[PDB]
Amino acid sequence: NYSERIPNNVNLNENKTLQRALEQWQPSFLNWWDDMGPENSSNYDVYLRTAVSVDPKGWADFGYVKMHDYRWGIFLAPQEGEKKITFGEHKGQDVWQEVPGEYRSTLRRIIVTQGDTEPASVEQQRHLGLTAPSLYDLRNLFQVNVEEGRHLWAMVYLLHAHFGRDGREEGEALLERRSGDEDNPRILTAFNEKTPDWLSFFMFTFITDRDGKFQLASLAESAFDPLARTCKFMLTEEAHHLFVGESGIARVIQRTCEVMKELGTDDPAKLRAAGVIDLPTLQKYLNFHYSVTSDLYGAEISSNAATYYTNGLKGRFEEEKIGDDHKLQNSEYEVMDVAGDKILTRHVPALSALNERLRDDWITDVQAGVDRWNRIPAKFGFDFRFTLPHKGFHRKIGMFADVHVSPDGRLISEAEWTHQHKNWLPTESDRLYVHSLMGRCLEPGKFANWIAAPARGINNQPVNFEYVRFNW
Ligand SMILES: CC(C)(COP(=O)(O)OP(=O)(O)OC[C@H]1O[C@@H](n2cnc3c(N)ncnc32)[C@H](O)[C@@H]1OP(=O)(O)O)[C@@H](O)C(=O)NCCC(=O)NCCSC(=O)c1ccccc1
Ligand SMILES: [Cl-]
Ligand SMILES: [Cl-]
Ligand SMILES: [Fe+3]
Ligand SMILES: [Fe+3]
Repeated sequence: NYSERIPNNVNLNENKTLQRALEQWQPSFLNWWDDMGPENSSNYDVYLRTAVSVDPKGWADFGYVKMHDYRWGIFLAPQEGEKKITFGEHKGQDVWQEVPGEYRSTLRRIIVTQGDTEPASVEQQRHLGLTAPSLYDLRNLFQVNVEEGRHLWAMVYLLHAHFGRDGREEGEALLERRSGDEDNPRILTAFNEKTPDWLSFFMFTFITDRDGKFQLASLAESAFDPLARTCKFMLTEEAHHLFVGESGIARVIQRTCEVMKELGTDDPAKLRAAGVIDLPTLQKYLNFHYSVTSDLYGAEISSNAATYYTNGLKGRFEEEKIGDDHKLQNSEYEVMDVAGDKILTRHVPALSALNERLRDDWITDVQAGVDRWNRIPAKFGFDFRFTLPHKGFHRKIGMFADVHVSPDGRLISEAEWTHQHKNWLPTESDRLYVHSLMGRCLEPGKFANWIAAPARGINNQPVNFEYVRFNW
């Protein structure tokens, strides 16, 4: 009987039924945010960006707000006159403003899946704030959290506007599942794991948000133009999430590098006696997050992924730049093949291999970031370089699900895996050591010993700016 205004650029107030249904959902979102959102944050004033438009020349306001009061809203890319579908059997036909009946349940399931990862990530990350290495980093965490939240609103809008009764019902159930719960877990495995320390947070935003970039880019070409327009704008916001992850780790590497030079050493035990995260341990964290995330792209060879492209529901990454016929009935793609005791390659029909193409696009983007990290050790004259493990290492989805592959690409026995994987994935004692460094640091402009200062602040504010005010 008091209803918050929902900001949007979709003219929500013109469609009273849709406005009332979303208002009916809002209090439940707020209840979920208060219980599963960032712990103890109810009174904090945080310096945050809030979307107020979709102009690529200034679409966000920056100012202090309490997160429970954050102005979540619905923002789609601008509609385009007579926009056409650009791939699949529907190529050249007009885009859709409502979902065709034959595609309803598939498109709904895609949209639900995407929506579910959003509150999941917040649930995984809600305790991080208590051990934040700086007010800068606490603010970045919170910004990622409020945006995760807006991405739930984004999908819930679509479910209500375009999927009828079950759409409403999906929206409620999106707040009823919980990451790691035994009875109602979240949908994807990776979104039921713990994010137990800030090193994992930075790797998750560097690597796992990037799956989000590539899935969202694929949906941004959807023939279902309301979904396309939603996803286009989500990609604009997700770029900052990828920067938090990439620069986080860069900053850890820098610090470790600094201490290697100052102590004149390489010895991990001496480096840990100084409270830095040694580069080989970092490499295991990269191995873990990379491999686990890679599974999210799905089976390398897939009939479903074929139908999603042919039917026009999900494009390829940067579909419009690709120089083929955008239908693919006579196209090929090269994938791996487990060939007895060897890993070989083989060509398969392109339509059947779309999940592998998207995985490969994602690998290339991760490698470009890893190349940028490796400038730091090079700067210092150190030999160490970060690498990506072979794509079959530590997989549970697809052709490698049942075998073991070492980071360097060898098929290995079950016993070689049990005795060697400690060199490749974080051990219990690695995880304990990383955890022992996680002390909160909250005075303006001070940074915990395990991570260097960032290059600049946020929204032209200084590095020492009071980015969270606590009202203790
Ligand atoms: C492409 C996927 C990912 C998977 O497609 P599907 O069709 O479901 O699966 P396939 O194409 O692999 O199916 C091939 C076949 O393999 C079968 N199979 C066997 N075992 C399994 C098994 N154990 N598990 C699964 N499948 C298994 C399967 O049944 C099928 O069998 P048949 O061939 O019929 O015999 C789809 O979910 C999609 O487009 N999602 C939308 C985008 C999305 O995910 N967005 C989230 C991005 S993150 C982000 O936003 C964010 C990040 C950080 C913070 C916040 C946010
Ligand atoms: Cl569904
Ligand atoms: Cl074996
Ligand atoms: Fe997101
Ligand atoms: Fe994100």
